[PDB]
Amino acid sequence: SLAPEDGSHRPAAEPTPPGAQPTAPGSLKAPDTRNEKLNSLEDVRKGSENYALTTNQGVRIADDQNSLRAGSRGPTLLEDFILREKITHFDHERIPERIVHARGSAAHGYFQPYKSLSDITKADFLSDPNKITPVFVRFSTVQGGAGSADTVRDIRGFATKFYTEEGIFDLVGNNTPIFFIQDAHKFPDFVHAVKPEPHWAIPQGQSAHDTFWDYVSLQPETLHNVMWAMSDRGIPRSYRTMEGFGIHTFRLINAEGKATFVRFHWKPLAGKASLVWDEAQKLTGRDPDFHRRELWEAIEAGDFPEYELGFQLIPEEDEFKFDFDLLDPTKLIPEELVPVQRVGKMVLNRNPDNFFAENEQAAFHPGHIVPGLDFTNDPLLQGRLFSYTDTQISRLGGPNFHEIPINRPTCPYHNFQRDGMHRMGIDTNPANYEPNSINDNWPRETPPGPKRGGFESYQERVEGNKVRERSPSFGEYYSHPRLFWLSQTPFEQRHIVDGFSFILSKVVRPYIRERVVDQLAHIDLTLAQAVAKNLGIELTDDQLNITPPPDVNGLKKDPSLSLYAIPDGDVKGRVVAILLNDEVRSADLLAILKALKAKGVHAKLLYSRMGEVTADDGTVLPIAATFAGAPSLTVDAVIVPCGNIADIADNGDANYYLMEAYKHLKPIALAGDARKFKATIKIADQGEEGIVEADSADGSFMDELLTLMAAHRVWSRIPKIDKIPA
Amino acid sequence: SLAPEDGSHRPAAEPTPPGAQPTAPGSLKAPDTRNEKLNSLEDVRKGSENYALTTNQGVRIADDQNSLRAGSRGPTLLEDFILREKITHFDHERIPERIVHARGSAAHGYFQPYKSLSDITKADFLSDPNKITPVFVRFSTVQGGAGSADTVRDIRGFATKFYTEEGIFDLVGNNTPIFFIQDAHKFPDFVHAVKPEPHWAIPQGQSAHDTFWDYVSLQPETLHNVMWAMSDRGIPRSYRTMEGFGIHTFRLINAEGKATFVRFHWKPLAGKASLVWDEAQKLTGRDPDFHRRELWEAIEAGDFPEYELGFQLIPEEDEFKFDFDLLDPTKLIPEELVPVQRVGKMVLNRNPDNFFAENEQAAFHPGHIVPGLDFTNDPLLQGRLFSYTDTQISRLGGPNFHEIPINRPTCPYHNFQRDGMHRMGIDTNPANYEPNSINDNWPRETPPGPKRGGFESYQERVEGNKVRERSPSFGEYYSHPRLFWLSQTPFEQRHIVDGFSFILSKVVRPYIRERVVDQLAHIDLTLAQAVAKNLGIELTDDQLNITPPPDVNGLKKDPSLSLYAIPDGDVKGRVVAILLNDEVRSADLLAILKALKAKGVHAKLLYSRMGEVTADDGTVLPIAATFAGAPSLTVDAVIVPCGNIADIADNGDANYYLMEAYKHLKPIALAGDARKFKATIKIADQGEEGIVEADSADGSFMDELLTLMAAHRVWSRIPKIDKIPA
Amino acid sequence: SLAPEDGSHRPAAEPTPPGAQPTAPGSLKAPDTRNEKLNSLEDVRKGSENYALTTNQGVRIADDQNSLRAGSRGPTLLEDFILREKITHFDHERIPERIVHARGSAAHGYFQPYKSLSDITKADFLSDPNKITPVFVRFSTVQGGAGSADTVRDIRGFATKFYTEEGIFDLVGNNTPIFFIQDAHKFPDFVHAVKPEPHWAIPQGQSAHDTFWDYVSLQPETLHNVMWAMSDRGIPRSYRTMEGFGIHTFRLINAEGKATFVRFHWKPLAGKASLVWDEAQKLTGRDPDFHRRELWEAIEAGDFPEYE
Amino acid sequence: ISRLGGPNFHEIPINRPTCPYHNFQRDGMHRMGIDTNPANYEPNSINDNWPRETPPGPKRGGFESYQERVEGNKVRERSPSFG
Ligand code: HEM
Ligand code: HEM
Ligand code: HEM
Repeated sequence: SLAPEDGSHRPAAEPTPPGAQPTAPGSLKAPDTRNEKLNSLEDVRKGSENYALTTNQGVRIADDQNSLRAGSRGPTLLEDFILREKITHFDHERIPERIVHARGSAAHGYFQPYKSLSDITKADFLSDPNKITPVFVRFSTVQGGAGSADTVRDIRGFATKFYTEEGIFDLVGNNTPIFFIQDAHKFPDFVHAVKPEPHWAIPQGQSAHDTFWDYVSLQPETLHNVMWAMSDRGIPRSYRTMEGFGIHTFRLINAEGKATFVRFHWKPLAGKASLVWDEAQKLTGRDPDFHRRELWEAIEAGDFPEYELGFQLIPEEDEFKFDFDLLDPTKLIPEELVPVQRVGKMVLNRNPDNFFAENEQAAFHPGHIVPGLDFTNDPLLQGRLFSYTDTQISRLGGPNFHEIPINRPTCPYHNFQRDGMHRMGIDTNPANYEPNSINDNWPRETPPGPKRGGFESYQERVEGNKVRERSPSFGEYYSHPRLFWLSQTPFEQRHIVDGFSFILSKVVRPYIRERVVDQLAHIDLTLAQAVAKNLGIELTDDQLNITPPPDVNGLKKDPSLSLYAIPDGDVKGRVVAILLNDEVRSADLLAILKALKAKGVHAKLLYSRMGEVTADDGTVLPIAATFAGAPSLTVDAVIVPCGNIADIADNGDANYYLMEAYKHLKPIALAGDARKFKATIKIADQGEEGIVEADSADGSFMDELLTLMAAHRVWSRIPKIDKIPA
Repeated sequence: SLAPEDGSHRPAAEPTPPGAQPTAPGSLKAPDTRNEKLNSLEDVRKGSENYALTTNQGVRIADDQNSLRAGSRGPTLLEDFILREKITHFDHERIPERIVHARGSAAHGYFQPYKSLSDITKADFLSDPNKITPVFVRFSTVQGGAGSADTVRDIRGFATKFYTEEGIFDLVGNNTPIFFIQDAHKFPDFVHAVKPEPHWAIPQGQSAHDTFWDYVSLQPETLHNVMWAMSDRGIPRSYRTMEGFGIHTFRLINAEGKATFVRFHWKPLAGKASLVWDEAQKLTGRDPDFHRRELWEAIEAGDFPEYELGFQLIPEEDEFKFDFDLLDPTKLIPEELVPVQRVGKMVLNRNPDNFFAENEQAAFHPGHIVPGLDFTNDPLLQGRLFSYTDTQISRLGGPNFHEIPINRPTCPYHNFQRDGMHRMGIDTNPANYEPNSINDNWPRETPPGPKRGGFESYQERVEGNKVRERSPSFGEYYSHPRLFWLSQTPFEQRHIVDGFSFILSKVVRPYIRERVVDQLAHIDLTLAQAVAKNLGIELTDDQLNITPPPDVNGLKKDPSLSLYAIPDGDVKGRVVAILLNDEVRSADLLAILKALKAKGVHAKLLYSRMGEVTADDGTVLPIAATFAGAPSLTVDAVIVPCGNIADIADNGDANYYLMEAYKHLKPIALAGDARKFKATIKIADQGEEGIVEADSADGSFMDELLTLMAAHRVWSRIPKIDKIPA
Repeated sequence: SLAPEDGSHRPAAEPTPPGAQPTAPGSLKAPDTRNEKLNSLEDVRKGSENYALTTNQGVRIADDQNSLRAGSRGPTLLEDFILREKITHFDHERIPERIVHARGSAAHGYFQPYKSLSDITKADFLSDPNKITPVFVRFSTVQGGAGSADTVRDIRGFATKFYTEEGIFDLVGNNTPIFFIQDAHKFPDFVHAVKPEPHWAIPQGQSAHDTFWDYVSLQPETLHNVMWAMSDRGIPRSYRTMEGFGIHTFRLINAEGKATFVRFHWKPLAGKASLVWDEAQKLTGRDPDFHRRELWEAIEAGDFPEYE
Repeated sequence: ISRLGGPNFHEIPINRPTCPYHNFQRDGMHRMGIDTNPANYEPNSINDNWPRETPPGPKRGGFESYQERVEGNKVRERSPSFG
């Protein structure tokens, strides 16, 4: 038998910290985590243990190692149906990846409201706090292929499928509150410009190329989302630590028929946190699956991703009360003007069993609404409603994609639609049309109503000529980018400048760089000059003279637009690298591990080889990874306990570990003779804010380090990192 | 509520004769008819009564009569996701039809062996007479599309899927015991020659065109199956009244590893019966769905199609004992040489619920065998094994077609195949490869053995060089055609001559007709002369002198090759037209209807209009159809009861009804004054064989009519019909 | 050589009456008949005479009569790439038929206006009586599949693709001047009710069944087109002898921007003529390809279908 | 067949031979080539059997497999020489 005697092949079916066990299909890892959607998938889950290997026709296979041949050195025979079924299935495994958002990672969970919303919406899923709705959520990047890296600079997708009692609602959002373009007719142009260029299909997962910046320079409506992408919002630490937005204004409709405009928000209960660029880019090379891994291992540990759903609500009479058009998806609604009302909480608590069957095949579409919601005339939303139904026809093979298990509603569905490729449902209705007498008109229409009623559009007044024309109210491009800029902390503004500077340096045609700097000068001169200086460009007098755009309804900043201005840090689910030596001070390691456990912070024990080392008191410590195998890129903070520090003092890899973490603004803590490493990061004898140092690891050394971790990164260190060659 | 208040819209859920009630889905017509496969389809059967109409996402629809528009006379809006989901699904309802056998009709049933065959085969489904195997059978024509007519002249397909406990076994046969060609490499040539011609796509459902006979004239191997297609075997009365054959020699393998050669047969328990050509061709116009309809209505009546499986068995030591090669699919094995041993019984006892989902998506493939069976080197079989797997990947949309509910095994299936379009099964196995340790190598290979073993091929010796070469043993083309011809009755030989004569008359290029006639002269000079005379062709002295091919192992005829030489008539399930008048003798009608009921023979009451007529004694007679609506083509015999004959005596439709029935050799019975119709069909005063006549329908009138019905048709009338203008 | 000595295997490349010669591909039957669209298809026309038989990769085949096997009575070998290519292509011949109007018959031709219509429309194809526009036209039935019969009782389609200098215009019409239903939302209902019923897939090519009349009886907007279908309009003699209509009101827009409402009509220059029902129905059995054949043969004879 | 959408992938321009190709195969999704041969089968007489098979030869001949000797039983077995 091939499994090891000791049973160490099999992960424990209990939550465990990252790296402690091999990861596993969600139903094997967490068999008692259930919701109505996960339970309904039971009819299609297939096991394996104790079953005979068969063909797809149920024929048991005797020899799965050899083709059938004429003699054991002879030709393969065409009658080998076993070989050919197995190779045919393999030959046809792939399906088209998504046209955008092809790279994505997904989990099961549930949603529950905090109170009934029946005064604003008759949506059944929001009617009662004890109504639990299963969800399936997929997070994604935008530009790269399904095989591209996770920690690129990109917008991120945040798509949620609610399996409600009155239908599937998909909330298909992103991690920034606006889009790049105004009208869906432009989407193939913008997407072509950002995707790999058509001659040579370079670059992957990057906007750092001429075509993108050509389009941006000629389409200033893109400048607002460009500012977000260039900020640290473009490189989140985790899907758990980014915001989500629906972007468009939609409508809530109550049982009285009153419409309220809404924009949707997701607020991360782990707080907001992003990488820095150098770290992000390096992480695409050292772990291109970092975000997929982080999400799966968080759920396996019980560090469930949690988000609060939020609504910005604007009465119908206030449609024209702002400086910008509510229908314009390049404009955000500042939370200073319209606060976010917190409406419920979503928890993602179970990984899929099979990536392909549940994540790759999942189909989300913003036109999947339910009674109690309605659309608006936002012209980007309007065109999206067409695109998602259409693309699913080729990507998923035909018009029965709703019968793919992950996409099936959990509520009833009955109608007169029939056939299509890979039809699963076998209809018994004598009628396949209505009106019909032969089945007494079943299934029947249902009038709209306050609950379980049929869908009826809000009777919005339409008045105008049939025109292909952009609303003049959408023609203002610079005041939102300026508001976002002025709402950033000084360090966030510096990262924006550096984002633009690094990227535009990779544009080959210099006039495109100059055209973009000209657009920046319409937003903010300080920004425009700081980017220009890095590109060797000089602003003209005309450019130094452009009048700033106006404030937004009297606002010259909104701190809700910054990642870091208002503290919201949570250390639960973060990870620290502990750099070991061959006789660790065991009292340091006890203290550290204890303090980390108390806050839900994981640790990884690192050394120069695998296996184990022995602590001063004889404790055997198991090594998780090498210095070079689990780089500082992958952790939040680094601790070096006392002991035989000469063992690692001259280890290039250990030195570099600390140089890299320092450069990336991560908290570092040094105990006892570990303080010899201060030399490598150039720290004055008297200490520096963000380096924790003491004679040993006592309770106070840990409180200080965990305080640095709650603030995420040590922004005050930025002017000091220039001198470190890392 | 649109249903009539009397509930007449819904058919009774109990057996009823053809036409008595509207037809229905099999689970609503016969809910208590169950088998293991029909029970396993419960998970995908969808009802309808009492359910709300929804989108495929489960959203209730309020108004399924209107698109969303800006104003009730305004333009339709892109945001109507309900209109677009409904039209998108409709727009994608069609899938490719089968490349051959596109037109076919199917039903569910079950099979049981009469005794255990474990001495000759370890096949589980043949191991125990109390083992019931569910089946799904599809009957088909070969050339025409899925919308072509049923009663064309063509070979028929007879495909049976056995859902066994050790795997699906598909026995994919035809209604003749040989095929047209020897090696699969020719199959696209042959099928292209018989299909509609490629410039204009004509003719549908017919071999009566130049390309077919061009290929035949140049490929004498085809002549044997051509003889059968030109005979009345090419125009079966019903799928219930044709034979089936697997054509190829296969092997049975027993638990001791002994191989026995086998050819598969199905014998129709209802007997063998065919139409005549003019009737068949007329019926393609008046009811192009006649065989589909007859199959479905026989099942709803309780007249279940029954067939007996039988095997012709030949020991391995006797492979070379015949004048023909066992591996040559253009050669039959005469039952006089190798008798068919009865093996078991198949009953088809339930119709599908949804034709598309179950019939159209069904996939049969002769490579689907189970342990206990194996292949031989028949070069036509060997190529089929490649084709069915391949075609199904495009027809059914991908490699997961075994997950379509009709195709699923009822036994366990587990393996390491993953993904593909339309993937339903969600695999939870940690491993997707073997050998593996992480799942202790499950699912595991199973050694071969007497029961529940893995499949291993019979270790047949192969010896020879890699060649593209036809075996010289296959190089004989005329002896089997001659054996078939000499085995037919004189009236069957007349119909074969008429078959060739009518069909070659449609070949436009006369030299092709002359080439076919020359091939006939190598089969039998009497056949060749009779066909030449009809075509205005004179055989040359050379042709008159071709020597006949040899007898087949000493045989000069085998009566098992004729439809009619050995009586096997069965009247149950047949149908008689009764031509009413406005004052029917009610005592005639009582005697006629009860005698037919007692033998399971159906009746259809016909008149010149719909509604009712009233018999001499006041009995109200409900009319099934008019004389034009339900022509004689659709019944087996015609009865005219006494009454007011002058009512119908001058009705051109009634007279022509009898003229057509008479021409087509059907029994006709005339009571009382109905004898006045003797002048219409030119019957002598003292009467003639095949016309039943009496003063009333009492005494022996119905027994005499039923005796004629058991003989099927009045062959003795053939020389009398040439004169009547019908 | 397999052809007969006298050359009678090959139809004359001149106009001939129906039945005088075997029918043939248009470019072989009428090589001097050309238009801009027929010429443009030259890049993809493939001949055959004097060429070697090859795989799709251009490899010449020596023996197209046999699979590769180990001995001449032995098993077929997986390395036979010639057999597998030929059988792969055959196995993948079919594509889905059209959801409606799956049975149809088509020909090439040309159009030209009698006079410029520039007062009412700027459409370039209507701008000059001497500017000829190629067309491709398909006629069809509605309900039956691609292999159903021609002379059923049904509405007929009349679809014309005009290959204009300013883009393709498709006029996709039928042979009666109205449709059965008012709103496209109901089309899948109406089509389902007319098509073969879902349990047993019967009847083909026929509205003579319960579901269709159930729908009609509950949707009186259907009655107009039902009248046309029940008249001898439902059974035309030929596609040359029926009317065509676009059904919907469309607009014409001239250079000054003026809109005029328009309905489109085709008038058959051969006249209007239909079968009688007993004839139509028997002809579905004796020649289910009657209209397809009659159209192709009229064109081979020089009796070109003409419409106004 | 599934990656490139059907059996006519040799007609996608990059995959096309530059040398002649002619046979009796027809149809399939995405069919570009418009065949004018009156026959779509062989042997035929109606187009004098063209396009025709070609015997093997030193240049420009038909493909024939090398006539390697095959001898053994039908087995699913690795050759011991591979172990
Ligand atoms: C506010 C603007 C938009 C946002 C927030 C948005 C968000 C997303 C997200 C999150 C996904 C990935 C869903 C998944 O995980 O499977 C997605 C996929 C997609 N988006 Fe959008 N998108 C926007 C605009 C558009 C526009 C204007 C179009 C086209 C008109 C479009 C067409 C698509 C298509 C074709 C896919 C692939 C869907 C699939 O294959 O199932 N997107 N988008
Ligand atoms: C003894 C000779 C043969 C018999 C008895 C036979 C019988 C049949 C039958 C009954 C069907 C229809 C199964 C159904 O109802 O779905 C069928 C379909 C098929 N046949 Fe065969 N056949 C023969 C030879 C061949 C050969 C030589 C090839 C190709 C090498 C072939 C390729 C096909 C294909 C592609 C289909 C359609 C299968 C599908 O789409 O699922 N047939 N044949
Ligand atoms: C005025 C009413 C209509 C007329 C005159 C009409 C006419 C036709 C004709 C002549 C064709 C066949 C074109 C060809 O030869 O390939 C066709 C195909 C079709 N029709 Fe319409 N039709 C009408 C209404 C509709 C409606 C309301 C819909 C759906 C909303 C529709 C959907 C289709 C579809 C899906 C096809 C198949 C087209 C293809 O596969 O290329 N038809 N129709």
